[PDB]
This record gives sequence, structure tokens and C-alpha cells, in this order.
Amino acid sequence: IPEGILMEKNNVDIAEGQGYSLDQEAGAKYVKAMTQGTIILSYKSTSENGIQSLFSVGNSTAGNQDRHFHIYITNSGGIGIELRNTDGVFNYTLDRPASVRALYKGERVFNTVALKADAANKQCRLFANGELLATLDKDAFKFISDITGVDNVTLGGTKRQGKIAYPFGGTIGDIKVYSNALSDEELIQATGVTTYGENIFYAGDVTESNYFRIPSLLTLSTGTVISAADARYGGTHDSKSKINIAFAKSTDGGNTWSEPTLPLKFDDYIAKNIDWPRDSVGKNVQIQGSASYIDPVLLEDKLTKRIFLFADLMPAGIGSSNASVGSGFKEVNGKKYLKLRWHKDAGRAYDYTIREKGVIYNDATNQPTEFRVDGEYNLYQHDTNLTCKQYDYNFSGNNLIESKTDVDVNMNIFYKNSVFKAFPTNYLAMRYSDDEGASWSDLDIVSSFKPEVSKFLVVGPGIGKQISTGENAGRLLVPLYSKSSAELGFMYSDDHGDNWTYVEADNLTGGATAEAQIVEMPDGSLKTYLRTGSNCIAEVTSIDGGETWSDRVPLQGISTTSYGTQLSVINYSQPIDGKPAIILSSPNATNGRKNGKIWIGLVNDTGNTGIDKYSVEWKYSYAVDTPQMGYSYSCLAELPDGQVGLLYEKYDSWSRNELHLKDILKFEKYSISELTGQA
Ligand SMILES: C=CC[C@]1(C(=O)O)C[C@H](O)[C@@H](NC(C)=O)[C@H]([C@H](O)[C@H](O)CO)O1
Repeated sequence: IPEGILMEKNNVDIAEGQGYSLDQEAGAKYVKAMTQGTIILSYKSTSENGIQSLFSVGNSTAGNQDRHFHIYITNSGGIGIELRNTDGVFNYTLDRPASVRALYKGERVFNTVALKADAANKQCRLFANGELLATLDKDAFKFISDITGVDNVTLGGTKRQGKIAYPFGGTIGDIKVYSNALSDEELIQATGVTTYGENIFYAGDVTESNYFRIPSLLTLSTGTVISAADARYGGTHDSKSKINIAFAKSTDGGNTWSEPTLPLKFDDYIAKNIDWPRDSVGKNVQIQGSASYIDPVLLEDKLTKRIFLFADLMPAGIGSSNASVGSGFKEVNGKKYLKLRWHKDAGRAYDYTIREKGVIYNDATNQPTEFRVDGEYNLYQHDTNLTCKQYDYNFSGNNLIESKTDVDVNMNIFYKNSVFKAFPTNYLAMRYSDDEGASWSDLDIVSSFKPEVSKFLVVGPGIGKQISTGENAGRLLVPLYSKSSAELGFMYSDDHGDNWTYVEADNLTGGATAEAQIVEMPDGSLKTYLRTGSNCIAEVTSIDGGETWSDRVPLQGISTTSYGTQLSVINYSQPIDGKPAIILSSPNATNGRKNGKIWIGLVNDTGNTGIDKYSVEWKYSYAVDTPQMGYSYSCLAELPDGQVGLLYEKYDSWSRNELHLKDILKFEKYSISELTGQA
């Protein structure tokens, strides 16, 4: 077998289920005997077949259907390989879900992939569109030379007992087969020739997080576009993990983004890039003793130009599912204060409070203690800052070891090793900025209003809303949801963010995940669209600036799942078809988070008054990709030009098979012309 390229073919159209024989190529005899090597190919799939082999080499004869090697893709964007010679001899597999796409802006696009079988390092590596997707190490390295009775080299399928299995349909732009193992750098470069959309946050940036989730995108009145997202360090798991909130901005209409910052973060556990295991056991493991921030909301007060960032604040080892019932506050002298437990007191004895100027009081004696906290909630004993050892986390087999290091960090009331510990329920935190993120104010815990009967009261991620007209013009609103007397709720402010008031929008006690977003009607009334625990998105209306809301009404015509997914709905500044318009984003499948679509709803005045004054006609729907392609949480924003920006999760964030994937948060832009099917 010679060194270098054994075979190359260009522009090969393959009819679905037909395949294409490469048996008469000059180098087929070498390819059928490869001991190692590299395969790189450019393709465009036009088929909806479940599994589609791009390239294969194997034994096509009777009873030898498990003797072959193939690189394949799935209609849901997965990519992988199978190296087989019957299960008793060997069956090596490697794959990564949501690695390729099928359609972009209405047309089928090319993806570039590569497999590297490195004999010297006894390792296999998969690449696609400029990214290293997965790695497989084997002590008993095997390749094509190890398959018994190889008799074919095929494009677009795998020959099994004389039939074309895993049928591809489309075009193989180019394929190059090398007997040598090219470097990872060469493959990143080669496959990086085809990319779609862009990343704002990514594995390797200064956040030091390998994973991101829960997008927020907002264009400011100044033209600057800002964004935020969960920087999920310990895999893509929800809280009871180590998560910080990342932030970035664009001053050129969303073309390039700044170096990300971490406006909301904890230091009890180190922030580091770590590859979370994706095996059936390790994938379920999550960080146990870390405090975190989760689910961001961005909002601008157009009058003052001030911006706000809200997020849920989870004490050490807490998440919504295990938060304790209670407000986390205690009323003394008619004023609500954050309550604390001295580490040497009884397990449930919260006998202290943080009062004026952060001074901690002994509630029993009503006398100040020798401790206090600053605007960051870090402890001080007699003006000396307290510290504790930062933790690190590493896997030893399937076990996650969380151990103290030698690094000292400031002791915070939300940390597990703090001398004074906060009540283990969730909180609502916020910071404001008057310089578009160059600096943020002190930590403001606004959840003193948390109902004492509630398990959790959290935010509906995305953006908030400021009323632009009517009697309540100027009012700031942020959507909330809880497990208490009400499910859907809101917090509003009439003094530009200085103080907030909580509102219960219903009397549902089930605690379903009612994540919602708010839109304003022409007269200042409001309509809120929300995820529900039923098979539909609900709509509620308010005629009094969000103080009271109508009963939930199903949003007719827009399909969803029973468990549901967060949605994004925004106001658009110009009329569409001459009418006021709102734009909605959400996966459209009835099972699985996939088939994302952007809808345009036109506001019509029915001629009635009150809650029934307006009716929204969802006139247009725009499919982002093919039906099986993953699409989860998202956030829309009207960019300074006429475009609509979209920051979304391009994978199924609910699936137990798609956890811990890197670089799935993508940013794309669409014109109203495109969105209205008008090309
Ligand atoms: C595993 C994903 C949970 C999540 C969701 O995607 O449904 C994401 C979101 O971040 C999360 N929020 C909090 C505060 O935990 C919720 C939540 O975990 C429940 O799943 C409610 O849907 O939904």
C-alpha cells in the first residue's frame, strides 16, 4: 500500500438507495486492505432516510452482513462510524449527535467530515465542520485489513447480503482516502471549510466553560446587541452543578462579539474546561456541592438606558428540584431580612439575619454579631475577610471526586463550607449596568417577596419587557414561574428597577414549568406566551399593566410537546403586511425538541374592548432546518438593520442521548423577506 492518497472522486450524485461503486478505481485494492488511514469527504444529503452511509468498505456476501466499515450520518444530524467483523471478533463504534446539518436558509448545504484511524496511537477520531467531535481508544487496534472477505468499496450505502443498506441520497462533493493518518490540525482545517451561523460563546474562550445553554439576546436602544447564557462547566446538567452566567456584546450589528465576561459567578468551585463523560453511566453524574447561577434574563430601561441581568441564584448543592420550601427571609421589625444559620447550630436553626449595611444580627438577642457581608455577600469577621478552600472536580472511573485544593477564595454565605449559611431555597438575583457591561452594580437579591409556601420561584429565561405606552408606560416586567399558590407569575417595577413587586398570574399549585415571554399590544396592554405541562403553548392577557391576567387560552396551530420547551416571542418595530407584528421561535415537533420554526403573528383589532380587543394571526412559519434536526431553547432580537437575530440551542436539550455536547449554541440572522417565504 503506497503512502498518501489511495483514491479520490469528485461531484458524485447518488440516487437514494442506489449507492455508487468505487470497485473499479485504481486504488480499490489498497483501500480494501487499509491497516489505518484517513477519510475526508464533502457531502450534501437530500434524503430523509434515518441512517445514511457516506462511505463504506466490507463484505457484501450472504451471512456476512456484520463484516464492514462505514462512516454515516443520521437525519437528525448525528455522525459516526462502525468497524465490524461480526460481534464475536470486533464491533467498534464512535459517534456524536447534532454534529452536521441538512438545510440552511431554505437550501441543502454541504458538510465536511473526516475519520482518522491512527494505528501508531491506537486511536480513532471523528471531525465535522471544523470541530473534533469524538475520540475512541482501543488497545487492540483494528481497521479494514482486519475485516474478513472484503469485496467492495461503496459510496452512499453499505452492502449487506447484496443489498444497499443505510441508503444515502444526495451528492458526494469530494472524497479523499489516505493510507496515512493526517494531523488533527489538518483535519480541523480541512473540515472547517463549511460552517453555518456563528458562535458567541464557545469551548475554549475565556469563560473556561466547555458547555453553554439558555440563550438571551437583546438589541439596545443605542444599537449595541447584548447576549448572555449559562456557562455550564460540569456538563449540560441543570443546577446542582457549577454554572456561571456569561455575557458578550456586539457593536457592529451582531457580526463580531466581544471577549465574554462572567457578570454572575461563584468561586467555591473552580471554573475549568472539562470533558464530561457521555457513556451510559457517567453522563448522569453531576456536581454535588457547588453553588450556581442559572437561566438569564436581559432587559433595558429605555428611559435611563440602564440594562439589567437577572438569574436564579442556587445555594451550594441546590437546584429547583431540591430547593427547600420557604422564602429564605425572616421578618423582624416589620422588615424582611435574609436569614442565616451558624454552622455549629442545629441543622434547621436559622437564628441570624443580614440587616442594614450587611451587618449580621443575632435574632434572639437582637444584637449585632461580629460578622458582616459586603455587596457580594462574602463574609467578614471584625473587618477581616473570611476565606475557605476552593474545590476541584475530576472523574475517577465513573465516580466524580470533589476535593479541596490549596486555593483560597472569599467565604460566601451560599457556599457549603461557610460559617454562616443561607436557607437552601432558590433566590432571584440581579445586577444593573449603565455602561453596556463594562461594569456591573453590587449583587441585588430581589426575592424578599418569595411566598413562604413556595418551593421555588424562578425566572422565565430570555428577555423582560418595558411598557412603552398607556397609563403604565415605563413599567419594567420580568416573567417568573413557581411551585406554590401560582405557577405563572411576574415581578414589576415602577421606579426604574429600584424596587420590585411580585404578581401571581394564576392559582395553579402544580409547579409545572411555565417559562414565559412578554409582548406589548398597540395600546399598551400585554400578552404573555408560555410553555405549559400540556400539549400546547398558552396565551394570557393583561389590560392593567400586568397586575391581573386572563385565564390561559391555547395558542391554536403551533404544535409542541407535553413536557414543552422554552419559547421566545418579541415585538417587531415596523409593520409587516401593514399590521403590528410579533415574532415567535420554538421547536415544532410533538415529541423530541426538534424542527425549530420562526413564526410571524399579525396583530388585528377585533373591534372589541378589554381582553378581547386584539387577536394575533400566525400567518407565516419558517423552518430553520429539516424536521429531525435538534432545536431547543432560543431568543430572538430585532437587529439594528431590519434583520431578526436568533441565538439558539441546535440540539435536543431534553434527550438523555444528547447531553454534554460542545458548541451547540448558534447565532443566525434572517430578513423579513426570508421569514415570510418571500425568498
Ligand atoms: C434539563 C433541562 C431543564 C430545563 C429544560 O430544558 O427543560 C432548562 C432550565 O435551565 C431549567 N431551569 C432550572 C431553574 O432548573 C428547567 C428545569 O430544570 C425543569 O426542567 C423545568 O422545565 O428546564
